[PDB]
Amino acid sequence: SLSPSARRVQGALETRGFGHLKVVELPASTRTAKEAAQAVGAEVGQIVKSLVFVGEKGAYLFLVSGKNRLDLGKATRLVGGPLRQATPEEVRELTGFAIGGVPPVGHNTPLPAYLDEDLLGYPEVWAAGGTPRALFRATPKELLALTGAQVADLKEG
Ligand SMILES: Nc1ncnc2c1ncn2[C@@H]1O[C@H](COS(=O)(=O)NC(=O)[C@@H](N)CS)[C@@H](O)[C@H]1O
Repeated sequence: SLSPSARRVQGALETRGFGHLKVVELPASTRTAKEAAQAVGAEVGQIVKSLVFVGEKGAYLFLVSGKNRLDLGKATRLVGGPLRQATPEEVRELTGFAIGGVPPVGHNTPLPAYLDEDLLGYPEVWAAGGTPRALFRATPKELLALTGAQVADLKEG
């Protein structure tokens, strides 16, 4: 059913012990946080954007709520060294997925991660499932368990 990249994310959820979480590849786009929320009837804040930044020693994953903008200054202080937004080419090289479908798991390398503390305000959130049509629902606590992320104030607001 699922396209390869979506199947890759579903396989990662299964491998990590969260096989009860299901990737869906929908009849409406989920490319942007706005479209993803409309596709599943969620508030945009419940959508998880998985953003990749490149640092001096490696890359980092920032899981940001769809209602927030990642503050590069805050991210830089958290990592403790310079950071720059990954180009679409670097996103593909690093994660195995392309912009619009970057998931929080299943990458070529598990990236140290940070979770936007506002995601903890929702009982369930939806993260990308590997493609611009794929999402999976999970509780914020399950997302933390899946990524090992550290909770942080990431937003510009
Ligand atoms: N040209 C680009 N170069 C680098 N980053 C980009 C580019 N275009 C978009 N992005 C980044 O990728 C983000 C879009 O991916 S996202 O926020 O994680 N959202 C999604 O993947 C949706 N599927 C909802 S789950 C944009 O908000 C932006 O931070």
